[PDB]
Amino acid sequence: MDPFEGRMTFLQLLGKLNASQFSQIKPAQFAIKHLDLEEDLYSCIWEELESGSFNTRVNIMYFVDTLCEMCLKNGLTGGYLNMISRDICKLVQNVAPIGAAGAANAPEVRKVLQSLHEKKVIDDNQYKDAMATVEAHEQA
Repeated sequence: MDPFEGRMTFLQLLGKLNASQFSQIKPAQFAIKHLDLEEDLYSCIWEELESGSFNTRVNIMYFVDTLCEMCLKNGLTGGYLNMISRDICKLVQNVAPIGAAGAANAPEVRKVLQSLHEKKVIDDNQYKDAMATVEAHEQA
């Protein structure tokens, strides 16, 4: 499968996401099956974040959690895991920005951050930084 078909199919799968973990499984399996396209596919995730509603952004945050869990179940250590770890505070800024959406999404982003932290995708400093971002954006 070439990068273009990979992106096209993955974007369609991302369109299926909802709050349920059940909806996040198939896009996660695809992303992993085509790890060779990780850069393309990771950019698909950010494309959907940038143009998505706050509801869509939150569901992508859940998907990111599901993706990381499945990566770990597959015995992977880098790839998506390193990209998500590096970008964790950016992810928080997108899903829970300054203003009222930060308050509306704070508990849901906290749940994901705790999950990523417990599974050692993010370290203590990152978790502390990301949690402080959520608090700042909940309060203002």
